Amino acid sequence: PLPFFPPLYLGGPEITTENCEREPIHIPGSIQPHGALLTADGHSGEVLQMSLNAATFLGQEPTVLRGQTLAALLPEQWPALQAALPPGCPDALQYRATLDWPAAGHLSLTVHRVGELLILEFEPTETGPHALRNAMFALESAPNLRALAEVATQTVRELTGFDRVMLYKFAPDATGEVIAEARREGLHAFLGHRFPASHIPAQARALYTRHLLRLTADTRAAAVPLDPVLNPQTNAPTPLGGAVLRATSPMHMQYLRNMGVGSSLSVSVVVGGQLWGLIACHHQTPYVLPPDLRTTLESLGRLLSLQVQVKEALE
Amino acid sequence: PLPFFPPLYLGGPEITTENCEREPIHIPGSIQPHGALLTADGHSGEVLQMSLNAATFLGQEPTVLRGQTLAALLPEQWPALQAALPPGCPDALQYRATLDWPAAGHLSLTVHRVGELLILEFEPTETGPHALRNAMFALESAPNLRALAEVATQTVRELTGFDRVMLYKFAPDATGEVIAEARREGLHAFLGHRFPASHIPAQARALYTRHLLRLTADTRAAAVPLDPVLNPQTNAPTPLGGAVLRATSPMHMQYLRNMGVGSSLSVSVVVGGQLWGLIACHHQTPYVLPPDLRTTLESLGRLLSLQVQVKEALE
Ligand SMILES: *C/C=C1/C(=C/c2[nH]c(/C=C3[NH+]=C(/C=C4\NC(=O)C(C=C)=C4C)C(C)=C\3CCC(=O)O)c(CCC(=O)O)c2C)NC(=O)[C@H]1C
Ligand SMILES: *C/C=C1/C(=C/c2[nH]c(/C=C3[NH+]=C(/C=C4\NC(=O)C(C=C)=C4C)C(C)=C\3CCC(=O)O)c(CCC(=O)O)c2C)NC(=O)[C@H]1C
Repeated sequence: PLPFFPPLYLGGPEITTENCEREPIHIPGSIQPHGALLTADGHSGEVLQMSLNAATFLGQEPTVLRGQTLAALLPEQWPALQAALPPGCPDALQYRATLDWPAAGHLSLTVHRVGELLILEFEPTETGPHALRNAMFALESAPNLRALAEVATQTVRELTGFDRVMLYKFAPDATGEVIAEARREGLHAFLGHRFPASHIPAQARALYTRHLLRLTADTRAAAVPLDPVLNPQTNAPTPLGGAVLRATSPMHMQYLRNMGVGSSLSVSVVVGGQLWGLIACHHQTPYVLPPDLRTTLESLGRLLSLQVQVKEALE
Repeated sequence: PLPFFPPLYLGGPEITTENCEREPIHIPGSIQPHGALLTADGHSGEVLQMSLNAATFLGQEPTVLRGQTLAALLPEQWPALQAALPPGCPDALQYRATLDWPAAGHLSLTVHRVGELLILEFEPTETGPHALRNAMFALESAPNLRALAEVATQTVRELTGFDRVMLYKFAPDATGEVIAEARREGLHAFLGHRFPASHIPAQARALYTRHLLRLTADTRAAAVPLDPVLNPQTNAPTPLGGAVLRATSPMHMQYLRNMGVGSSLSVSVVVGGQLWGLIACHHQTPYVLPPDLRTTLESLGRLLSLQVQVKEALE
């Protein structure tokens, strides 16, 4: 991947189709507005950054949260959080808990660690695992790779109710082909369609080998900045590749709108450490898939990755 | 597997260590007393058999339930149940729902189909899937088969709190070896111990390739008969291999008591359709693992089966 541009907030250049592989998608300095995000020092728990919308979810102003400790804000979770994510743990490891809040439903908390920084995501949440347990029989009995792909896309559609679910396989030249598709009756088919490599550029493919699920809940929603935008530990951008709330590339969001997609989600299929493909999902309207369903999709992605490796070895 | 004896209730011979591979463990005509079981006609939903304890869980006498329809007893579930388990579906496929009941907690319903018979299990139930999602990173990063086994047993112990969790690998001669073990501090180690094939006889190993989880919740609990004991559709024994509530072999329950085990559970590890091993769990006291945790263990068993196949292929 040819070197990243600075983000727009550090004076970087505008993105065009001539340089899109240089967009620093991992450090947008902003989040999707269906949740809130805090970052905190990994030893002290001092809150270092806050999404500007944090008052809507946490009930205190961003500027008042800044500098407070997670021991003060989350006294019941802090010791567990800190034990679960020790220094040097994988940046994909998550601590999850459910918090009570004044509004309807609960608040889901998801935390991961990058270097000395803890990144906390808060999202409102008002049958999946057992449905997945059941689907494993048909995934196992699938006779070959294409049959497995067909079962996988139908299974994902059943779990999620997404309008369209595709298995998008990368060729060695990074072009893609839709090798299986489950879709709502009425929808035009992408099955068999092939696409240039530019649609999922090299830096995206690299990120997707490390952090295996990403989404855009509402393809017209404006991003919410982090404040301060730079991590004070480093005076540098905050890596958000491990946060589902990370703001999506505006170039990709424009692609999705042009395609008539209101909500998008994909899960990586990783085989021998290489990005083999994506389970790629669309909805016609905005849709926040709940955290527990996302966890189910992650698990299915891992299972599918392994089955692909096993079915491919039959050849 | 050399042919089954009739069960004791059809005049079959007593089991000894000279003939234990002939015990008809799949048709004990009885269940474990921590739940209730009904069987029903697969088209009409007519209740055909009832565990003698059914009044404790369902609030009507076994003899009064007999002949009533699932449309009458479970009006909210029957159409979904019937659609989920059509004639000829795999006998391992499950329909699951949660029912309200007068006592504390809920009643978990699990249904599967064998031939023209639906078998319904009812058990009281008052973090697992996400913990499994997390453990998949360490299972993937395990460098080889033994390391994977070590991670798997620790993971299962963390999910369940079982006193002992072993990976019990079968050799080609059906003898076993404990190749990984996670256990409570203080417990004597079985790591590296080898055991004759007789401890898990051929009919058991065969059943365990078809129905991948089984348990004994309380190794001193008396079984509860089914009434009538024979399925009226067939005038023959009711196959219970697909029911976790199935009564355990008394010979095995005696083995467990002799070993100081109060509760036992295992999950099959199946590779290329062959029984490779078991995740074998013990608790020192009785323990009913909740249905949702069992589902998580099934999912882990499938994942582990695939990882074993992939790690073994590195050789
Ligand atoms: C010049 C840059 C472009 C570009 C950049 C871009 N694309 C992504 C991410 C995705 N693009 C995807 C492509 C498809 N989805 C489809 O449905 C089809 C065809 C039917 C295609 C070809 C997909 C699946 C992704 C992954 C994300 C998702 O699942 O929604 C990114 C990275 C986005 C991010 O994670 O922030 C970027 C920077 N796309 C272009 O088309 C050109 C203009
Ligand atoms: C003559 C017959 C015998 C016999 C029969 C028998 N055994 C089983 C099932 C199991 N036996 C197991 C063996 C072990 N568990 C351990 O912890 C160790 C060693 C540390 C061993 C060797 C296991 C794991 C099972 C599976 C069930 C479970 O997980 O609890 C059956 C079938 C039981 C059923 O499903 O109804 C039978 C009939 N066992 C003997 O020792 C001899 C006397």
